[PDB]
Amino acid sequence: MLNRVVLVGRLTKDPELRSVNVGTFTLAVNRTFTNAQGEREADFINVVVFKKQAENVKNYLSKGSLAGVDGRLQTRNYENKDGQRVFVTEVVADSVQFLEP
Amino acid sequence: MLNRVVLVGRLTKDPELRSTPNGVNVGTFTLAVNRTFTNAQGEREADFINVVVFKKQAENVKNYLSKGSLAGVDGRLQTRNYENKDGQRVFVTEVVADSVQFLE
Amino acid sequence: MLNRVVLVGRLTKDPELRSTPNGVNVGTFTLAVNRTFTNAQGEREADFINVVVFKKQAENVKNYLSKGSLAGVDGRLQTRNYENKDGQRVFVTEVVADSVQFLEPK
Amino acid sequence: MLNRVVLVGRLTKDPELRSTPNGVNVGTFTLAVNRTEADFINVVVFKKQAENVKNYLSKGSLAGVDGRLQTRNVFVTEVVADSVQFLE
Repeated sequence: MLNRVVLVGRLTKDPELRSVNVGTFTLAVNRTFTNAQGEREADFINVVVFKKQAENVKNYLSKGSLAGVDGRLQTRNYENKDGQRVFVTEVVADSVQFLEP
Repeated sequence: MLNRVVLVGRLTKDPELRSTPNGVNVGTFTLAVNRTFTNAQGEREADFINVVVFKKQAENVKNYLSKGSLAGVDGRLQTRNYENKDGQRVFVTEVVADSVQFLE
Repeated sequence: MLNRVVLVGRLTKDPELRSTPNGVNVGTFTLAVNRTFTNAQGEREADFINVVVFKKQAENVKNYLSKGSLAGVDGRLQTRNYENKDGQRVFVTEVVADSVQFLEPK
Repeated sequence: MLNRVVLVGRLTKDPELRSTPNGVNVGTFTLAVNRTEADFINVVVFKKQAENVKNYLSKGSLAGVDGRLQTRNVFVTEVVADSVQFLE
C-alpha cells in the first residue's frame, strides 16, 4: 500500500549514527501559517536513514541545516526502563536532499 | 516549509467523532498500510497510522467509513506531546488530513 | 532535488508492454483521476496522466490491470521532448512509477 | 481520488502575471527540478497567491511547490499549486 512523506526543515541537532546501522535526526518543519500575533509553530519529526543515505546525512548535515526528506511513514513500539510502552512514528528516508550550497 | 503525506490503507477499527469544548467536529481513525517489501523471513508487515480530520471532513468520514474501508488520505504530519495518567511524557505524531477519499 | 507524485485513478485503456533495444520491459498506461472539486457546470472532471513502469512491475500491470482498473501510483514526474515525421515537437509529461498498487480484485 | 505533487527546483525566468476571462489572477512559472538533466515543470498559482509568488520569487530562486497535477488543452499538463514555499 501507498505511503509517502515529503518534508523540508532544519535539523534540531547534529545527526547521530546508530545501530543494522542507522542514521538519525529530527526535523523542525515550520507550519505555513501563524496566529494573529505572528507566532509560528513547528513539528519535530524523527527521520531515520540507512547505508549511504545514512553516510550522506553524516557528512553534510549539522545542527541548523536546511534539508529535504522523502520517504515512508513507519510505526513501531517498545518498552523502556520505567516500564512504559512508547508509540513511535517516524520517516524512513528514501532520499534526503541537502538544500544548501 | 513543505509538509505532505499521502497514504492508502484500511481502517483498523471504526472511526470516532467528537466535538471539542468549542463545538467543532474532530474525527479520528487509524490506517493500516501494508509495506511494499518483505522482512527477513518473507513476511509483509504493516504500519498503523493515526489520522485526524475536522469539520465536514470529519463528518463524512464518520458516516461513510467503517472498519476495513479502503481509504486514501492527503494531509500533513503534525507532532504533539502531553503527560497522560500514569504520569508519562508521551510524544504523538499523527496525520492531519486535508482530504479523505473513499476508495470503496 | 525533491520530485514526488502520488496518484490514484482508473486506467483509461489496457496497459501496454514493450521491450527496449536492450531487453527491459517498459509498461505504459494513463490514469483518469477525478478532481475533488466541481466545475461551473456542477459535476466532476478528471486529469489524464501518463505513467511509466519497468521490469517485473511492468509485467504485472500488463497481466493484472485492464481498462477501468483502479490503481494507485507512486513515483517521480518526468518531462522530455522529441519529434516525428512532421519533424516538429512533441512535449510529453509522465510519471515514472516507483510502485503501483492494484486497488481492485482480479 | 488522490492527486498530489511535491517538488523543489528553480524558476527558469521571472514568474509572469495574467488573468482569466473572468478576471481571476494567475501567476505562472516553470520549475527546473534536478534529478539525482532536469525536468521542466510548469506551475500555476491563483488569486492572492499569484501576488505572493510575483513578489517573493524571481528567475533562479529556489522554490518548493505543493499541489495537484492538471491537464489542459495543444496538450499541456501543469502543477496547480496549493502553496509555493520560498526557501532561499
